[PDB]
Amino acid sequence: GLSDGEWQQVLNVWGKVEADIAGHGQEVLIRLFTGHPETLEKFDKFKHLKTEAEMKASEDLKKTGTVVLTALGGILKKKGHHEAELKPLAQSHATKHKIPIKYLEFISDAIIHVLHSKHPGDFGADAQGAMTKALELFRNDIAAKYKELGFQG
Ligand code: HEM
Repeated sequence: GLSDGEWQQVLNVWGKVEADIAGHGQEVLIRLFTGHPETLEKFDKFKHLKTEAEMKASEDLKKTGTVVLTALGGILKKKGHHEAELKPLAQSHATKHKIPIKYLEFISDAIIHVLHSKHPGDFGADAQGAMTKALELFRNDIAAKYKELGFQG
């Protein structure tokens, strides 16, 4: 999917996320949830939050933030050689959580948003381009598995 120059960009940008996984993961989910509230309904432990302060105030959300971005970071470091770590991911989001691939689109957008926000001016045009394709690759490999399963919705 990507060139090596491009993976290079991806991994350079991921290095900013690794300096504060917890803080980045928090703001990614908050951006996802405040923007697309129907997404909050896919989590029974976040059902209760109703405001963004409460969200910001939840330590559990930070925890969930760290799990999601730790797992993502592990896939990105495989430079597209992720059949092994994505299958399980794809199977559980489809059969167990029942996550439409649109929500995966939404968080992909939420990551890009958050990176600009926390790093205004040092998330260059090339960087945005390498990162965007990486997330698209991710999402595409998941949609193929969703298709197998007929996870129609
Ligand atoms: C960037 C893409 C994402 C990654 C890497 C990711 C990763 C993970 C991981 C590692 C887990 C725990 C292990 C498992 O259940 O497989 C998890 C659970 C879960 N994910 Fe995802 N996830 C992503 C996107 C989403 C999105 C977009 C939603 C819904 C809007 C979502 C909803 C859930 C739910 C409901 C659980 C179970 C939560 C709990 O009770 O702990 N995930 N995810």
